[PDB]
Amino acid sequence: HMASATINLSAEKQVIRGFGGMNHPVWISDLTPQQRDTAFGNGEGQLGFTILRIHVDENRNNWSKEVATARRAIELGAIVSASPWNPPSNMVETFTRNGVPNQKRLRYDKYGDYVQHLNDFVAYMKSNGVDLYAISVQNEPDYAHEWTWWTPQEMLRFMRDYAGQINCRVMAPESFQYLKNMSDPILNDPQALANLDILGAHFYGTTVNNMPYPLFEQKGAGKELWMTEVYVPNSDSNSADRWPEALEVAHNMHNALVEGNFQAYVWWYIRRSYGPMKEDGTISKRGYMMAHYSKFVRPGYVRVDATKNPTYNVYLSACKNKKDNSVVAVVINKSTEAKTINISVPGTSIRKWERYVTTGSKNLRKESDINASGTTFQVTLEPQSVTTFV
Repeated sequence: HMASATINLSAEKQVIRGFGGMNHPVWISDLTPQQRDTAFGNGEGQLGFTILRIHVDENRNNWSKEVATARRAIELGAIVSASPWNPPSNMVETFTRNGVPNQKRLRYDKYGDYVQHLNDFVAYMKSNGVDLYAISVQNEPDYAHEWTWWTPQEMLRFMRDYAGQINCRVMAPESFQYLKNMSDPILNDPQALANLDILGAHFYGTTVNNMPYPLFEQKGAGKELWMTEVYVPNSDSNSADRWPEALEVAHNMHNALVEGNFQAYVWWYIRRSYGPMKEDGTISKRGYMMAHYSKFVRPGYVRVDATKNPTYNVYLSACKNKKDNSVVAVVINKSTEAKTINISVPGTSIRKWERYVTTGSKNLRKESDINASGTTFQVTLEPQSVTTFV
């Protein structure tokens, strides 16, 4: 009868870097002081985010707007990465792309000037107490109808010949859909690869079959792998509490971690009516989905091999804390029926798991402890739920 899963604590996969979202105090309102605490603290009623993404404004007169939120995030334990949408206008030119005129690209004679712009941003933020973890070449170079386009070859030239001059970790290429044609040239060129620090990708329309990346398994030693922007399954206004729709967020995170080996998962706007924090500053259902990972799977934990889909509609991931060999398992049950799983964790000394459960009617509710029979933990997952075992 009963479905089984095995967590193999000896089969280490990616080290987790963290989870978070975007602040954009030029396009929308900045996080307020209270919201910064809710986002980046890990106390009760807080999301436990450990990554803040910000934008690099084309107008340096806007850079000061980023500082208060970025400082507070770092103070609360987060790291900060920054992505540009456009270069300063004096470095851009127009061209026609696939018959559409007036599209923007970085002038070929301004690649060095663009390095200086990025370095100026890094230095400004450093002077203001914000030591950026990484800076990106371009947000969505391959979906730039409303910003600056880069072909795979333009991105390659920059990565190969210019990016080594950036005074920070370099992130690229942030394809809108993790399209490998944007990143393959970087990985296949030794100098471009040397100048890369973080392979960044977005997940808009990315299917599970497109989440593995064999070339990155081959060439990515010492590089980090970050999913730096998504919202799922939509950006509908006032959607963040929709249930069971919100389960798609947990499922997408599961997929990023287990199918994509991603070390970081970063939402779009943190505070938004379709985001993890609602406009009233409280956590949405979509936010609790994130929290099932972010509050528990802390930076430096390592994902381990575990049966990922032990029965239909059930999805399992597991990460280990190397300081004490404890484990955090996040288990999604999308079924309308309860599901009982026997989870084997050979070689663990752990004998008790605590658990926190979210459904349509409760958020991170602490439910009864699981007691192991030897190294096997039998669990029954409520319908349409997420459970974190710790």
